[PDB]
Amino acid sequence: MIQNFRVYYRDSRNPLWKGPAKLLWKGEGAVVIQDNSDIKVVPRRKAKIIRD
Amino acid sequence: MIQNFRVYYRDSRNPLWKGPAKLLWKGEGAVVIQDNSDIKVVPRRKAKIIRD
Repeated sequence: MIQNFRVYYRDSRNPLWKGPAKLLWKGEGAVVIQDNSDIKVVPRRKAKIIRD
Repeated sequence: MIQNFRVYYRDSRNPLWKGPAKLLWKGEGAVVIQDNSDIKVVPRRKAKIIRD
């Protein structure tokens, strides 16, 4: 369903949103995305997916 | 491709393998699995997926 969607995520002690990570997984209330070489997971509530 | 595969994962300071978490994502060298209610990610090298 997805290919290249720019996902942005917030931070605990950081209000601003994080760069457009690479979409890897999107199911439950958490989303898995890669910022560069490492894969991170952030709650869907604190994340925002977008289309390139 | 997957439905209900029992995934086991090792730990840093723990040699033994962790319970059969729920399979959520499996792509790069990391695998996303849920132990109960929270979702965790462990390197494929330190993980082992299995069929129920």
